[PDB]
Amino acid sequence: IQAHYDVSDDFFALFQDPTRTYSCAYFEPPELTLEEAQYAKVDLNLDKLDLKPGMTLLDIGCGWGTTMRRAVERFDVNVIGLTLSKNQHARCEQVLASIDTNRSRQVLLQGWEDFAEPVDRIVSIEAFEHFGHENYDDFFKRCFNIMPADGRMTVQSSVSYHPYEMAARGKKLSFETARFIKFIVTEIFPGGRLPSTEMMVEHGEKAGFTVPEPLSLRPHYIKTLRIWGDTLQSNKDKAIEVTSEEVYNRYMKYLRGCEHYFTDEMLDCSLVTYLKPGAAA
Ligand SMILES: C[S@@+](CC[C@H](N)C(=O)[O-])C[C@H]1O[C@@H](n2cnc3c(N)ncnc32)[C@H](O)[C@@H]1O
Repeated sequence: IQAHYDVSDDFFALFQDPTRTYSCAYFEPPELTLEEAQYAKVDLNLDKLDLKPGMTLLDIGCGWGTTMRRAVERFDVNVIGLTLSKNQHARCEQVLASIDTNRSRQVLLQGWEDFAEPVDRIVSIEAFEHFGHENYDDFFKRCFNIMPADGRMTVQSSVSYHPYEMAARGKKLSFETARFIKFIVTEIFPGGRLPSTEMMVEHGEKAGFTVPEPLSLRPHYIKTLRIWGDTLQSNKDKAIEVTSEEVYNRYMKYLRGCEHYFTDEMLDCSLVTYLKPGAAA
């Protein structure tokens, strides 16, 4: 039933930039194109990790391979990617195999639940919303355990607020946001659950990480979603012929709706850094 909501790489290409990044971009400086801003976001995350030549970076939820390839090119690291999409696995294999490097590059069709190999640093961009609340302690424990004494990880994720925090903004908007979030986690990312920033932080701490102040990316997601939404709309006829009127309308509701709730400050997007006790200063 969650399989009813699988969509082809054809469709995503009709709103995403040529890197095929499916996550909040970083418009610093403000005038960057979406493509440039996606590279800036990858850099934003990678720069937090204290990566040195010859380390192994794990990317959990590696999408179509851009983050891994950028890490190899910039940092001369080995890379391992995990994805649960067979399509993304295939594209990543092609992206990774054709990098001019001596470093090791591997993409695995499996979840973090199944991965327990030593790595030096971890990046996870907008996969965390798929994991589910019940699995947070296990996720952070696993990340802590596979890393060395100086390990670091970044996790970028959309977030909501506790229903109490929301009801402070008025009951009407609070219930309407809760419904829209249920839509995201049913029709866009089936089986998902949006965390709060507080859950992301506290679960990391319980596992033993040091957690600095999270970075809010909300204004940047506003811009990202506007550009996505404008692109899909411009590509409407193509999108419908690639899929259906149903999928097109589904993604326009998601894109326009997310832009609206981020604007209204009912959603946020946090980039959280997790530092192990022996992490560099
Ligand atoms: C919204 S995409 C983000 C992809 C990429 N990080 C980016 O910024 O474009 C979500 C990714 O998370 C992956 N994913 C979901 N649950 C996962 C899990 N339990 N373990 C590993 N990957 C997972 C999906 O297969 C997909 O690659």
